[PDB]
Amino acid sequence: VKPNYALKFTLAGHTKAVSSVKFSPNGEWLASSSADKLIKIWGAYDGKFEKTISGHKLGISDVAWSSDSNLLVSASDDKTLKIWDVSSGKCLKTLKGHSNYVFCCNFNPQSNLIVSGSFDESVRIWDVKTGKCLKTLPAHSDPVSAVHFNRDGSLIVSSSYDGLCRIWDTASGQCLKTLIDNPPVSFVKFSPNGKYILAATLDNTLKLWDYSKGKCLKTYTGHKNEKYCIFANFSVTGGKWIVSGSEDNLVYIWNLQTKEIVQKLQGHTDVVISTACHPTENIIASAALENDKTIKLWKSDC
Ligand SMILES: CS(=O)(=O)c1cc(NS(=O)(=O)c2cc(Br)ccc2O)cc(S(F)(F)(F)(F)F)c1
Repeated sequence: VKPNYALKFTLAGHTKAVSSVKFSPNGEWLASSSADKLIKIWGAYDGKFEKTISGHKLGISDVAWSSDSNLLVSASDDKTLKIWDVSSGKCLKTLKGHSNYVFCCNFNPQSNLIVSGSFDESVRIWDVKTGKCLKTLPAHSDPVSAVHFNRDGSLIVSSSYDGLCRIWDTASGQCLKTLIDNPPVSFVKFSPNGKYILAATLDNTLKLWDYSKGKCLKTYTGHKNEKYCIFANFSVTGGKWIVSGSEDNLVYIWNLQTKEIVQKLQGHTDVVISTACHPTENIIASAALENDKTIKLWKSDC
């Protein structure tokens, strides 16, 4: 069994490299962030540009949605995060504390907390309602490349160019596990069931780990990833797929269990820096760097 993803829309508008794309939890919207300091909102099913959200002073590396699809958080080189009301475009809060670029961000499932990681090598946990920093974790010894809450928010996983992945107890901020040769870890996230973590390293390798056992369950290879923080995803709506961008301008799709490449999506004209999987439909969003600057939407039958 193989997917048959086909190009449906090319979304243009960002004026610099795109950095991240995320589908709203209710499936209705795609949000994109860019080095052009802008967030853009697009319709997930017709590709129609909806709006631009501006306010950050420098480029944006990441955006994430609240669970009710009403709020966005953005992480910027201006050392802040911003909480936005998607409906109004208004900045509700500016999260200040990091001493250097904020690279990654995420709400917890409750969406009362935000987790952030920064070039300043720290992970921060923030109160959505007040905008106050609740905890600062001395998480890593190099820039933090990704932060992600597990299925119920009990745990955070972080990745860093220092070569480490770490599991943190959200409530206490204590490091429960450190996964340890150490190529830079450019991305990480929890699996759908919360038992595994998917980590990308800058040696063209994706790895599925049982972090409790410290055992590598799966390895996915064949793509190019030696430089950039490139998101990876679990595709849960049809076939069980792993999806990632690549520095050879392609979208790679692997069979979760067999690790075989089942599809490569051709079309972008620069590094595919970010991919996202729609929560209910077999739809992928892909986004590329500044020779391209577009987002593409792809649809599969399975
Ligand atoms: C038995 S299975 O085929 O259902 C299976 C489920 C998981 N669980 S998971 O990664 O969280 C996950 C991924 C995706 Br995509 C969709 C749903 C989902 O639950 C992991 C594996 S493994 F990859 F660990 F054993 F090596 F093959 C196998």
